[PDB]
Amino acid sequence: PIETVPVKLKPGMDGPKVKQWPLTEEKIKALVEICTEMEKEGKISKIGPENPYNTPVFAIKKKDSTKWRKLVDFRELNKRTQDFWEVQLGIPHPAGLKKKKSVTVLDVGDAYFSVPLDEDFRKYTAFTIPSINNETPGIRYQYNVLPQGWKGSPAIFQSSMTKILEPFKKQNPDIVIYQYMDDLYVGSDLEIGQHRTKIEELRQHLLRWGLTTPDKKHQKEPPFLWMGYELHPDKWTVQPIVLPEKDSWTVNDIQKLVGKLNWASQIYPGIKVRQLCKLLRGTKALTEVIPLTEEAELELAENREILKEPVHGVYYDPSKDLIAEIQKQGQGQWTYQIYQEPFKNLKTGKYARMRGAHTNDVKQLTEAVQKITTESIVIWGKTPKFKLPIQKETWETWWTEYWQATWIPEWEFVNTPPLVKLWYQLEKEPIVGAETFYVDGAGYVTNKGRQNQKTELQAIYLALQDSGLEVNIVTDSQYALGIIQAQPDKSESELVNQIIEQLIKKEKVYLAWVPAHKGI
Amino acid sequence: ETVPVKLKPGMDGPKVKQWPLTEEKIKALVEICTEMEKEGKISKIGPENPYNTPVFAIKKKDSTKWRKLVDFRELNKRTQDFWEVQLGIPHPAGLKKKKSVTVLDVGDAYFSVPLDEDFRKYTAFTIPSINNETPGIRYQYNVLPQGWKGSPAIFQSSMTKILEPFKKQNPDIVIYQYMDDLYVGSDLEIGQHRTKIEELRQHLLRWGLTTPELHPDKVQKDSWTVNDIQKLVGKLNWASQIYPGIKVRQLCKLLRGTKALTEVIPLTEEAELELAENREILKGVYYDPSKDLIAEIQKQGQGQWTYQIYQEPFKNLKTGKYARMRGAHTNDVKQLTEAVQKITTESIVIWGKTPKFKLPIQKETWETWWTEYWQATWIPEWEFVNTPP
Ligand SMILES: N#Cc1ccc2c(Oc3ccccc3OCCn3ccc(=S)[nH]c3=O)cccc2c1
Repeated sequence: PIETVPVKLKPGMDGPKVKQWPLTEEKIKALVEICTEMEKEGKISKIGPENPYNTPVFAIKKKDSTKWRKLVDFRELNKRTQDFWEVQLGIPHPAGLKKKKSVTVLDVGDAYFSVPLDEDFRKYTAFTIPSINNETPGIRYQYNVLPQGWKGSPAIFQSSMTKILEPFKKQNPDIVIYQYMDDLYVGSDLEIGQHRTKIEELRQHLLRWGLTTPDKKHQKEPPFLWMGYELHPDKWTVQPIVLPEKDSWTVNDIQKLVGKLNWASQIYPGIKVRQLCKLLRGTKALTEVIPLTEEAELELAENREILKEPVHGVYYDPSKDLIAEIQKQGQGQWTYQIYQEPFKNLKTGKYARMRGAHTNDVKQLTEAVQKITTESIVIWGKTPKFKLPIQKETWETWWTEYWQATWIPEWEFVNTPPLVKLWYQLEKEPIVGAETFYVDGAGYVTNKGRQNQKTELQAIYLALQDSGLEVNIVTDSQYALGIIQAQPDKSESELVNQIIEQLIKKEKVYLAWVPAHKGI
Repeated sequence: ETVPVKLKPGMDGPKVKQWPLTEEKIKALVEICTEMEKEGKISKIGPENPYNTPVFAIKKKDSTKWRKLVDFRELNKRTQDFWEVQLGIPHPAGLKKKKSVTVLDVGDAYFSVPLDEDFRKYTAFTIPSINNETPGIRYQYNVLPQGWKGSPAIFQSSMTKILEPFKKQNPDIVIYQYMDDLYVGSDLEIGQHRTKIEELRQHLLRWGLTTPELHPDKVQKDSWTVNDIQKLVGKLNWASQIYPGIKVRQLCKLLRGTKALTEVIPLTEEAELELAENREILKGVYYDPSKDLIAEIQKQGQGQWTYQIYQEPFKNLKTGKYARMRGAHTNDVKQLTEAVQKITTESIVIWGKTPKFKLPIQKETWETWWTEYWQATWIPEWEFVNTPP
């Protein structure tokens, strides 16, 4: 017998009350048959007319087996119920699973009909099975056991299973039991001979506490197909991914394609989806057809080529240290690889650039490092030792000049194309013997005598070409001044592209701000 | 006897989510919490309690033993407005003028006093699991929480009874209790202050009060190039808002027009006198008793961090500068963390409140790296969002 959890309605809300619309004769015959069987087993107990609460029943014949089953809509009952700690919604990532000699999948059977329910709350879960016409008011039933579809069934069953499994985990500490939904995943380092005995002992424990489990013969054998992951004995791979070859492409098709490619990126290295997501920028009808641009077609060709090869990941041995490599890609794509030993990869991924944002490659690298750090914390619990393209001196220059606070875990320098380094290379002091420049948002006034926010950007660009290699400029606008300051090597905007192209060649360019002043 | 604790009218308890933590922190929290439950301070809760409050493990005074900080800010926003109005804590003003002020942690006392049965449920915390292996072990605080404002309010009667003999013996000592901290301030010399603090520690320990040093006495040749005068007039326009007597119109006339950036310009006489008058002008501290103090941290680089505490903008109540102090470790996260702690302690000794912080760092970086370098029980309300300085 399992102790019940105290559950109550939300403060100030009465029990559900809904009326049951009439149903056909075949449906009521099936419903009374199944309900009488359940009452004989004991899940539902008939209650008299004292209870005024009703929750309607809808009879459905599932296409398989041609049998009429019962589905009760508890939506109203779910609304009129105390809040419960949401069950964890993140599936265990296969990368963090430490390899064990034998692993079994024990799927508990009819669990929500085995964990019981609180006596006070049994009253509101009353459903009516109508009689033919109005000869009798009908049959009235209540639920002694946890209903299906109720808000709190997952949390209550999870707590019940945890309490039942706790003493077994205390007695046998080597066995590791993962819980996800109803199933219990059990893994022990023991040989198969003792492991079968231990799994039988777990089954008998759950049977003495009332939870049925599958038999020894019916337990699944490797490989396992779980939430899109194929878990082999010594490798984890995503399920076979078939990219659609449809010539026509709808917004829904592109959404599915991007979702599939993002799911594939976790093991497949080099999957690029940036162009497709740019195709999906704006809202459109799912029937609306967006033609594949040339850039997106190139992206889909390279992605399909990558998906042709099979790639497999490896599980986690805690002794060795995690190592993360970030490899630069075109534009703002950043492919990151996590591997404990070389050429065997635990997980691959991508960091897409901030949509509609132009930033320095070093700042994008910093964001990528932070994303890797948080993902590694969540999955494994330790931050990796990074291996980054950027040179230490470039990082130090940007770190000291930048106004925010940026830190990166222990990292080292890997030599590979491309290498991230600063391009603007601005200085902070005026140059003697160099032309001194004034800009006003496209006119230029000069010591030599030579004579809206984007306009200042245009004006500050015009300053560079005229002056030459060594320049000293002052700008009337802090916006253009900040654009040149930010050292944006992304070159997303066209005007900024022009400015960077002209700036890279120059040997020494220093720019300062002069406020507008009363008088000449 | 349990005292009635009530949330503010029409406010729901905390539901905040928990931040994933490292395996070492999870193991330390698990062992600490298991021992604490065996002692009786925390007890298990099932799924019927939805409320949650984060748990962070910090290492104190670079010692081996881990400690636990429960970020009870969301619960404090609701409960303290009930308890502080109902019970309150007076603030001594002499702590500013005291030559020496010391902080003694007092958290062990709250581990003895019980708590209201109904209010227990709103103090719930979870210890996360790596890779979603198991649902987190959830707990509730049966005994008075450590780090939740209102625990000093509930324990104030006992604290007064426990400090009355010592305060009667020593009239000059000034003692003020923010949450889990006692501020002892003496005008005596520093050695005598050490002796008095030792005497206070012995007194508290003998009365069953277990406990484990900022100095308040100690606000901040060649004619210049044309662009240098431009830099000065830029600072003029910047500081026009801060002080009204500041004036620009005479240094401006020197740089008016197009000039060479390396040109050497002698000052006009009126411009030089105007520079002197501006300096004289440079050379609204009215603290609103009820306001949200906000402190802005500005990274000047080179291991220097300037802060400004102000209630309404352009009326600074205090300005200062903090310099880097560790040559072995240079990370901006740690430097910002120590800046925040020092600013908060100075604010606590000067006025009652702990400021809201506008931090320069970015959101995820702070969220990932604050717990490693935090060394204080209190947790201020920070906005990771920064403004470009
Ligand atoms: N379908 C299904 C399914 C089956 C097992 C799962 C699982 O098993 C473990 C359970 C406990 C510890 C380690 C585990 O896995 C180690 C790694 N591992 C994985 C597979 C094999 S065959 N052998 C092996 O060593 C953990 C999480 C999800 C699971 C889903």
